[PDB]
Amino acid sequence: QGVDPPPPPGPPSFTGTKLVNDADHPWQPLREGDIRGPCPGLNTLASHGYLPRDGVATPAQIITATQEGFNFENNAAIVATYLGHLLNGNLVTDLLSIGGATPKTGPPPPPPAHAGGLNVHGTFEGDAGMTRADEFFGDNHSFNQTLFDKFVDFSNRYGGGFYNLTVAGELRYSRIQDSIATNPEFQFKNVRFITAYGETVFPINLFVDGRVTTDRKLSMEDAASIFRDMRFPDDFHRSAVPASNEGADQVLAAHPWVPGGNADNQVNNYVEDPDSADFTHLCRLYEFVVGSVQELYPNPTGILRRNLIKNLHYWWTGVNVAFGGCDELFPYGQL
Ligand SMILES: *[C@@H]1O[C@H](CO)[C@@H](O[C@@H]2O[C@H](CO)[C@@H](O[C@@H]3O[C@H](CO[C@H]4O[C@H](CO[C@H]5O[C@H](CO)[C@@H](O)[C@H](O)[C@@H]5O)[C@@H](O)[C@H](O[C@H]5O[C@H](CO)[C@@H](O)[C@H](O)[C@@H]5O)[C@@H]4O)[C@@H](O)[C@H](O[C@H]4O[C@H](CO)[C@@H](O)[C@H](O)[C@@H]4O)[C@@H]3O)[C@H](O)[C@H]2NC(C)=O)[C@H](O)[C@H]1NC(C)=O
Ligand SMILES: *[C@@H]1O[C@H](CO)[C@@H](O[C@@H]2O[C@H](CO)[C@@H](O[C@@H]3O[C@H](CO[C@H]4O[C@H](CO)[C@@H](O)[C@H](O)[C@@H]4O)[C@@H](O)[C@H](O[C@H]4O[C@H](CO)[C@@H](O)[C@H](O)[C@@H]4O)[C@@H]3O)[C@H](O)[C@H]2NC(C)=O)[C@H](O)[C@H]1NC(C)=O
Ligand code: HEM
Ligand SMILES: CCCCCCCCCCCC
Ligand SMILES: [Mg+2]
Repeated sequence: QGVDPPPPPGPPSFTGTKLVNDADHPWQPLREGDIRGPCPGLNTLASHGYLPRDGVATPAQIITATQEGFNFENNAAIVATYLGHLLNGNLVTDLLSIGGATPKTGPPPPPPAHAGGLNVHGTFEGDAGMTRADEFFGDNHSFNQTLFDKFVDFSNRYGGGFYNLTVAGELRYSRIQDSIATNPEFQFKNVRFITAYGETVFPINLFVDGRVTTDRKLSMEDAASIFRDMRFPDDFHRSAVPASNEGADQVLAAHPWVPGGNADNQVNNYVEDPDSADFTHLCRLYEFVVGSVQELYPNPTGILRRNLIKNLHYWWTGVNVAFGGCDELFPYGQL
């Protein structure tokens, strides 16, 4: 009949490095029904049992897992998790798929809401990923070896055979160029414009072993292990400090870029969007997403309305800190 959703966990008591690839969290292969998706972080956490191994979890479980497994910073975890949950999760059962649709999220919500998981393209997941192809080409969730080959190439060319901040700057730009030239539906605005810069530094800040204090750089063996196999490196120790998107500013600065997309269903036709969120206009992302939620839930009434109000508030608590102050919106009023 429904669940009453708890407020998000706070930061972990212990915030130092530790062994995360340990006896209680062994890698195991997929069973029938297990779900995986476009996030190598959540994928690895599920395949090591930090999340439920079936790849369906509550917001709270996702937050505690990203913190325990990788030392993802609390506010960043809140901002990402409730974004994903509002758009792609089931607010009544409080379950989110980290991939595509599954009966495991429970009785479906009223359309146009879907609870179709992080695979759903267009508002959250989008284009110019590092190891995933654009949705226009048919698969936005599976690892793509050709794209990983380019990851390797750019690491060879700019990072001495390792992935570092310099490589991220170059790879991010080049992937944008690839999508401009080949994808007539290419979008790079709003949520995607913000997430696309952070995602390129997560491998440096979170996938590099926490015992490495200087000259942080990711080997291709470790990259492959996480991005392709959903497996922590042997003896992997998480970041020694809570972390997220440190260095994303520098990635943008290496090749300044403006939100927009290919217009009129044609390649090599990128038009700027001046209304999109960007890095000096972050609250636009908040307002946009709240708009998107209204489109999904145009007139909720019961347990659903209640859980929407709570999840929206939860998200705001993170957004407010992360974005440096945003006026909370109340599209369904108060409880
Ligand atoms: C991601 O990973 C990559 C890959 O590892 C990593 O890249 C390193 O980046 C750092 C800097 O960002 C590099 O180190 C710097 O290299 C600068 C460029 O060096 C060239 O030019 C030097 C300057 O030459 C002067 O004199 C000659 C006359 O001899 C003249 O022609 C020139 O015009 C100029 O006036 C030159 O010395 C250097 O050649 C030396 O070194 C090579 C070895 O690379 C050797 O083979 C040569 O024989 C020679 O000894 C080269 O051609 C350099 O200018 C810069 O120096 C500054 O800093 C040092 C100390 O930090 C000071 O001593 C000095 O005052 C300078 O101000 C510095 O050394 C490094 O080489 C990169 N490594 C690689 C492999 O590319 C990224 O940093 C990583 N990213 C992140 C974010 O971590
Ligand atoms: C793994 O991921 C890769 C990368 O995303 C996928 O490969 C891409 O597949 C698409 C679809 O076939 C390719 O798109 C086509 O590209 C043509 C241009 O490509 C050349 O130029 C680029 C560099 O600019 C080179 O990298 C590339 O090797 C080529 O030499 C376009 O001309 C095509 O356009 C036509 O169709 C569109 C859509 O209908 C129209 O809008 C156009 O007007 C035109 O008629 C087209 O966009 C793309 O090039 C591929 N990239 C690479 C590097 O391979 C894999 O399919 C994916 N596969 C899996 C599952 O592993
Ligand atoms: C906390 C909740 C999280 C959510 C909801 C989430 C969601 C997502 C989604 C939807 C994508 C795909 C983006 C796209 O294609 O546009 C993605 C990509 C990514 N995520 Fe996560 N993520 C989370 C946490 C993490 C953590 C903790 C890490 C690292 C440890 C991480 C690393 C990545 C990376 C590297 C990518 C890019 C993959 C690629 O482009 O090849 N994420 N995430
Ligand atoms: C892969 C997870 C994406 C991170 C969360 C989306 C919003 C970005 C917040 C950081 C602002 C600089
Ligand atoms: Mg993508």
